[PDB]
Amino acid sequence: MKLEPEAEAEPLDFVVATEREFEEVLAISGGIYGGLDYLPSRYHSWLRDPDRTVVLAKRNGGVIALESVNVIDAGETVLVEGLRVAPWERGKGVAGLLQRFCSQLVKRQHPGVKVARLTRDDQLGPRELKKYRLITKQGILLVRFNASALLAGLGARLAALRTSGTFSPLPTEAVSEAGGDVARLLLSPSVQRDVLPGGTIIQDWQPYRPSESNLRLLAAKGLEWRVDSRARPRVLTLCTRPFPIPHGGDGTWRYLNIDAFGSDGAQVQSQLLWHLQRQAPRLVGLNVMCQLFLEPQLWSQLADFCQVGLGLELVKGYTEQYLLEADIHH
Ligand SMILES: CC(C)(COP(=O)(O)OP(=O)(O)OC[C@H]1O[C@@H](n2cnc3c(N)ncnc32)[C@H](O)[C@@H]1OP(=O)(O)O)[C@@H](O)C(=O)NCCC(=O)NCCS
Ligand SMILES: CCCCCCCCCCCCCC(=O)N[C@@H](Cc1cnc[nH]1)C(=O)O
Repeated sequence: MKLEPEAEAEPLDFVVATEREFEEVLAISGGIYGGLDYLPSRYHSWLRDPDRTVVLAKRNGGVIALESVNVIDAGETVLVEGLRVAPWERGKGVAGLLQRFCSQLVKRQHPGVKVARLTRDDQLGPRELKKYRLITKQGILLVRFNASALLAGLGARLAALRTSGTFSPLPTEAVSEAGGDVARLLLSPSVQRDVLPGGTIIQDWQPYRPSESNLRLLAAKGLEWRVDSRARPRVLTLCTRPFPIPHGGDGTWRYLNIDAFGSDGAQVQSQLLWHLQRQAPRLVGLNVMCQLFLEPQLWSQLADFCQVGLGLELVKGYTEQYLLEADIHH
């Protein structure tokens, strides 16, 4: 005897998101990432991405879940983002059904995609470690501060650290994307082997293989870069322009994401400081969640520098960003 497919009293309808559903999507997104959800600020931009499909699950005509798929890596990879189910619909298998629908959609619409990729900060259990390959992992440092408070006291803090011999910023070098410097770094095999984590660029949780096609995607985002030495690169940092996040409920918070690649902690310190100096003036009057992704063995050094040296508040303890990959057809 076979198992008969059983019907649901209220079947799910899967549809492509439009701008009209924005408010219903916010209504399912309360509390996500403790207020660091990017989707409020990014939803409308997602609707314009030519290789992205944003899928909504609906029950009785109302949105109850969302998942985005975006084809990258010259057609070989689908990046899965934003998976969420309304709190009043969780624990029923909705995320599973949505994932199953998006898997069918990708295979139908993008038959050349070979792998799925995603980033994830929850601990990998047996089931998870069985289904995915771990490409790489970065440590996550999350600190917060009032930008005007940082601006007022930073100079004096730096002077105290210099006078005491505790810290003086090491020289860093300019990186111009328009002038070709980013391509020279990211298309270098030695940079890919020795600097990038798992040979991968991670930018604001989004993984990219280091290729010309992906560099075009990065160049449209207005990133800022810094390096220790263009001639002999060992530490490369990438700052994503800050954007509003729902934390605090009051509109005063911005999210500043910095990805750091390489093993020299002193250079990560000096480059972090450079990015903070570049970004903080435009953030006067606002509050900042600053999240730095870096090689794990540097976390403690950077946490101390941020807290004690720079007077920023540590939001939480150590966690990790996992980059995971699975074959599409198994
Ligand atoms: C994560 C989230 C989307 C799950 O939605 P859900 O409908 O409750 O998940 P399901 O009921 O289908 O599955 C529950 C369990 O099944 C397990 N599971 C195993 N395989 C699964 C699969 N293919 N699909 C779904 N769940 C699976 C998971 O371990 C999951 O664990 P959990 O109870 O801790 O969530 C939901 O908790 C949420 O919206 N969180 C806020 C946003 C967020 O954190 N998203 C994840 C970012 S990577
Ligand atoms: C389903 C299609 C077939 C492929 C099979 C793979 C299934 C993967 C399921 C879900 C993966 C989770 C994706 C996600 O949500 N990543 C976070 C990262 C993040 C950003 N800021 C904080 N965290 C995000 O984009 O929000």
